[PDB]
Parts: sequence; C-alpha cells; structure tokens
Amino acid sequence: GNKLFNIAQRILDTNSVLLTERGDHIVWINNSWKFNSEEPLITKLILSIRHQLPKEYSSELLCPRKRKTVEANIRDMLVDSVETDTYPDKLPFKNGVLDLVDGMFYSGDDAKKYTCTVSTGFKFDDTKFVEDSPEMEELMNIINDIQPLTDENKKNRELYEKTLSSCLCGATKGCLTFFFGETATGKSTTKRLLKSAIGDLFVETGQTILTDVLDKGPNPFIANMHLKRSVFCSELPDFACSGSKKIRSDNIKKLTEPCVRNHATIIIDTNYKPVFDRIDNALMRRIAVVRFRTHLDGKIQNNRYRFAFLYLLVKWYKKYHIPIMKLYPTPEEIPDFAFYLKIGTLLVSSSVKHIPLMTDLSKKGYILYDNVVTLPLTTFQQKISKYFNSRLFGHDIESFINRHKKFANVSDEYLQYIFIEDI
Amino acid sequence: GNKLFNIAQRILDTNSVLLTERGDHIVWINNSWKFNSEEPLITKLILSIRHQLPKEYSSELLCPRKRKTVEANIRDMLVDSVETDTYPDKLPFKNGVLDLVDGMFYSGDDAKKYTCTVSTGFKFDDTKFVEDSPEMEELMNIINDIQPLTDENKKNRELYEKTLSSCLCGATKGCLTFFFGETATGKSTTKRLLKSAIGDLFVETGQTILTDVLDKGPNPFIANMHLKRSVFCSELPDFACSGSKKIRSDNIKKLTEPCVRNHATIIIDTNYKPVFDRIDNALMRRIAVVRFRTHLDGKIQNNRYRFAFLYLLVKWYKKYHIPIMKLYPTPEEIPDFAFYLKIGTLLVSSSVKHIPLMTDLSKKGYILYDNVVTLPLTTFQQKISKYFNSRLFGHDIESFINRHKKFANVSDEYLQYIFIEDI
Repeated sequence: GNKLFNIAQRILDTNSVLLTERGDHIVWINNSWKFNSEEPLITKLILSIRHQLPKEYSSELLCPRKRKTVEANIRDMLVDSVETDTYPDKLPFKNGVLDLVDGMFYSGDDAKKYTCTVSTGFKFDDTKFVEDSPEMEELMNIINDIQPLTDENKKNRELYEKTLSSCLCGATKGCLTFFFGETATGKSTTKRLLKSAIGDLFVETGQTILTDVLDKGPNPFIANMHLKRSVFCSELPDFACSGSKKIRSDNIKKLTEPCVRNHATIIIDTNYKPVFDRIDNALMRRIAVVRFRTHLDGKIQNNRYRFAFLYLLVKWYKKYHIPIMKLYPTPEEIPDFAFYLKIGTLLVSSSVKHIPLMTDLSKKGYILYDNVVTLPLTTFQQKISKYFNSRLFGHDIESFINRHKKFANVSDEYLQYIFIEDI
Repeated sequence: GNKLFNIAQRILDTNSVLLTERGDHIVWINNSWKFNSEEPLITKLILSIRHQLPKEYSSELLCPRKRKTVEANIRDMLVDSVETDTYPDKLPFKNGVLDLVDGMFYSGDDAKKYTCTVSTGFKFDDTKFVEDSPEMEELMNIINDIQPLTDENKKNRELYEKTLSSCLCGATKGCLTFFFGETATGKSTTKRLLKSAIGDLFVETGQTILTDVLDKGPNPFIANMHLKRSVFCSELPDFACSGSKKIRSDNIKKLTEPCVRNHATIIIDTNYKPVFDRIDNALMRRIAVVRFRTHLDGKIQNNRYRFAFLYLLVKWYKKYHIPIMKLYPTPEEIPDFAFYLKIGTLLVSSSVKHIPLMTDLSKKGYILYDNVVTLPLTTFQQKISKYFNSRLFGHDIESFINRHKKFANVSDEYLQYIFIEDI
C-alpha cells in the first residue's frame, strides 16, 4: 500500500475531522472546533499534524499535491454523520468546558469529546471559583436585600432563583419570566450582572421584537438566537399610555418551536402591568411573574465576582434542578388574567352533561332553540353586572361578547354558554 | 483486458448503484439507500466494497485517480431507469422493512430489493412486538374504554378502525377524514400513540396555514410531504366567532390530487362544529366523519405501548381493508349539507320530457319565459317557506339565489329547475 493511504488512516485514527448533517466538515485546530465552508481547513490541519508522526511519513506533507491526495483519501472514507451542540448540562469556555454535574473543568483534548461550536469568549480560571473567599463573604448580601428572606417571598425567592437555575440549561425552554418592581428596587442590579457572569451569550434588546413578527424577513434577530444561551428584554414601553403597540401575540408560541437549537431564556423587566392584544388559553401555561418589594458599581463593572457569582448558581442547579428543568407558570399574580379564568369557571359552553339539565334550564329562562341553551340578549349582561363590578370589568365583558357573538341570526341574539351559578 | 473495466463490471454485478431517471444515482451504503444530490458517493461506495474482491483487484483501489476512472467507467454502464417507493404494502424501518399483507421483517441485504428512501427513524425488533404482554392488555383495555363496542358506536368504532388502518401509507388517498366528539374523552390521547407508532414520518399541524391557500409561495409543507406517510390536522376548536377566516374549498381540491407524491391520509379532528365558506358538487364525497361522542398517564411518555399498536393496525388491515383503500363519505352528520342534499333531490334541471308537464305546472301559476320551461321569480320563495323554516333556511335560500340564478334580461330571469315533490 502507498504511504498516503496509511497517513490518511493514521490521521483519521487521531480523530479530528467530523462530518455534519449539512454535508460540511468540522476540524479540530488550535484547541478549538472550526467549522467553515468557503475556506477548506483540511489541508491546514494536514500541515500542522505532521509533527506527531514518524519522520519517514513526515517530509512528504510538503508538496501540495500530496496534501491534496491525502485530503481526498480522508474525504472518501467518512460516511457517518454526527450531531453538534449536545449535552445540555455543560458550558464552554475559551480554554475548555465546565460540567455542571460535578463542577470539573475539561481542558485541552478533553474538550474534543464534546462538539461545542461556541464559547463564553474569555479564559476560564479555577482560582476565585471557590465556595469560600473574601468575595464570597461580601456577596449573598445584595441578593438577600433585593430578595427578602420572608417565608411568603421565600418560595417566590426560589422561583426567582429558578429562572437563573434555568438561565444556562439549554433544552428549548418555553417560558416567559416577568420581573416586576420599580426604580432603584434592585431589579436593574441583576441586569447586565449575568453579562459579568456569562458574557458573550448575554444579549438584551428593547421592544423591537416585542411588537413585531419575527417572520418579517432574514433579520439578525432570527439568526443569533439559534445559539444564544439566554436573552433579556429591556426598556419600558408603557403600554397604558397612548401610542403603544400593545402586544404582538403568538410570537412567543412561534419562538417556542425549536429551530427556524434555540435555547435562550427570555426575561422581561416591567415597572407597570402590561396590556395584551388578546388572551389564548395556552398563554397562562408559559408566562410567570416575579415581584420585588424592596428598594457599589465599579466593583461589579470590574467583574471581580465573575467566578464567585457562579458558585451560588452551581448550588442552585444542584437544588430543585438536577432531575427536571420544568418551569411552572403563575397566572394568579398576573392582573387582567384572573378575570379570564374567573369567567371560564363561572361560564361553560355546550358539553355532554347538560343534555338533561336543559329540562331544568327551561325554567331558568334558557330557551331550547336549535337543541342548545339560548339566553335572551342583555339578560346575561345584567346577570354579570349583578355578579361583577362592571366598569373596567364591564368593558372586558363587552369585548368578550363582541369576540364571541354567537348569534344565529341578526334578529335572534343569544348566548350558547351555560351559567354555572344557574345550577 | 483492462483491470479497471473488470472491477467496474463486478461492482455493477453486485447491483448497488441505481439510476432514478432524474440525473442522480442512488447508492446502497451503510445498509441504506442514499441520494447523490450531495457530494458524489460512488467513490465512497467503492472504497467500502474494496474488501469483497481479490487482492489483485484490491491493492490498486487506493489512488484517487484510479477510483475516479472506475467511477467514470461505472457511470457509462447505466442506461436504464427505476422508480423509488413503488410498493405500497411495505413499512420501512431503520434496520429493515416490515411487510403488511403477510407479516414478516427483512433486515439487511435482503431488504435491498425494496427501494425505500424513508424510515420510521427507530430500529425494529421482535421483542415486545409479540402479543401476551402487560402493555397490549392495557392497550385493548384503553381502546375498549375509549371506544365501546355498543350498537350505537359500532359504526363509529368500525369507521375509527378503518381510518387508522386507512393509511396504507403507500399510495395517494383522498376523502379527507373528520373526527368529532366530546373533548377530554381520550380522543387526544391517540395522537401520541400514532406519533410513537409512526415516528419521524408522523407530522401534525394546527389551524395555521390551513384556512388560506397553501400553494402560494414555496411553503415547507408542500415541499416535505412528497415523501411523507401520515399528516393530519391537530385538535383545535373551529374559528367560527367574529374576526375569523373560513375554510377554503379550493385547498381541498388541490390536496385531493398528487402534486405535479401525496401518499398520506389527511384527518381533521375537533370537538367544535366547523363552518363552511361555500359548497359545490362532489365536495361531500371528499369528506368522511367519524363520531367520538362516547367517553395511560406516564406510560405514554415512555412509549411502552409503541409496539403491539402495529399488530392492532395490521389486524385491522387484514380485516376487510385489503380489498383496496377505498373510502366512503359521511356527509349526513355535517351542517350546510342536509338542506343541500334535499334541494338536490327535490329539484332537477328540466328536460324535453318536462316540456308538456309544464301544462300541469301551468295550473300552479308557473309562466314560461323565452319559450322555454322555467320557474318565475318570487313565485317560489313562499313555496320554499312551506317546506323549510324561514328563520334558518332563508339565509341559505337567498345565498343560493344570489349565487346561481341565471339572471336574464330585466323581468326575464329564469330558473331551469322543477319540483319533483309537487310533480
């Protein structure tokens, strides 16, 4: 056999080139995984790899024709595709990868076992990443001041922790966090703090994507989120005042779908209660709200506590986080949302069980027209007005009636729903 | 004579490369058929098959130039052309193919004779596939609880069994199926079972990109379904309220025929009565409805019932399904159709034989217009009111008279339809 095939076999044995599902080849150089298409990097690896080879095989990887032949031989013997960006339990660095399972830092060729195409953008240091230090002593007071240790907030505190516990674990988390508070309440103190802790992956924006459809075109806002670990909405549109675009909805549902991969959590800071275009029953299944009831900079700007802040995060991924990543929505604390569940509980549509009960509802004023319960117009309106405060609620009631004006005819105005309290 | 020519002849004799009359060659490598729109794979196949040859025709199969020469010789020996995915009774797995008419599993080169370019995405095994297991016992318990064998539901049960087994998943089948019943009655539980049974080939979609024209723009759905086996609509209540789009009948006609391969069954399931933009001839033929009126847990997540669902399906296919996948419509239980069927039966276009019979209709007050028998305007609006209630059927009557009226000159509009109930 010729020497070129043996050299190619040896290079493949020292596995450094992999084939992706897109048909491109990824190479291992400079302790990093390079993935490129316009510039072939195979020959560059061939030139550098010659040092750790027998001298007889060496001194031949100099004429470009030999390197081209070796590259062709390597390319012709790769038939199995592999997947990238797996193990959603470790995070990369400029010098290796840190595993959350045991807090150990793979470095050098140990990183080859993980196909991580991104990095935190800065070097990793084991120093200052300890459970006890002067920075360790001077910390966990800002959080306690910002997050009270009271029992009623304690669970909320855990929920407040949970977001950061899910901040870096990327498994296409569909959930929305709403940090509610006011000025100088410490909510902004955590702002950009993760940028000190994580960096590079931390990205923030305003309302540009909050009031528009991401499918508008090939904007960068639908390109960078494919690999970002987390995102953070900022600013205060103040939906209440005139001129706001309210909420462009279903964008959250669209982004919940993987691809079009996506592993960035979304956090929105608000000093006011938001106003939405509409409400769908699935919306309460994703959004959560965390409040703050409380109300020096250069040191954080120096990023002294970069490794120190990571340790309490590690403890938080130890707590309530190892088995599952699940985020539990809390629609109860969301205003303009309790009304929807209240009217849903008190009002039901045509079900299987009401078939005999119409016989009773006939004496309740419910006509049995079209084999369904029909209530005379404005009768339900006055019933609700007696069972509610009207005013702001009454406007929402009228809006819901307009949205669901289930009228068979223009002359025949009725409601297809059934009053629970009528029973 | 020429060693490379003999090698190419032997490789062709192995029957591993085929032409697909589309400018591309399919290659049988890694126990699977792969296309050639990617980088050429013939050289990879040659390098792989290298071993199964004499050493004399093995040593020189290392230089890329000789491999390219052999490939060029190989390309000149193909003048024929074969199709892909022709047999409709085969279900392709990752490690083999399952027969449906008989019941047997190929695994390896035995399955090479079948040209299938798709797979379920999961490897198939005889273990947990046979009967007499706790999983299948739970399986009949579940399907008997959800679908009782009562005489009321016996037709519903038989249509439901047919619809699941209606997917031979190998040929284009029309008659878009419909599922209606009470929600939260195990109807939604079956979609996860179907997802487990099918795997990657199963795709479900909600009401999105459905109420509009699917053909406009290069939509991914029309691009991917060419080699898909089962795609059906998700369970969503119909948007019959204010500010809601309607169901376009042109899309049904577009999807009922293969694109210029629609070998998939389309099912629309919901617990809410749909509404219709327009009606026309044969549209009731392409719709079939199965009632779901009649009314586990973590075992669905671990797909422990993934297997044995296929023995249920194949037993259904053996049960009265093997004489063709012909479907039958059920438009009786659909609104906007009963009155349409009645007016179709009660009215017929007048012919020459009805010309003298007009004299009898002359006793009823009908007047001939343009020396041809017809129905004068306003002389039948009250006639229809006798047969059908004005309040509900008046909108349908006015819509029909606005759509189809054969509006002639002023005071000469004519209706070439007679009443068979009167005569």
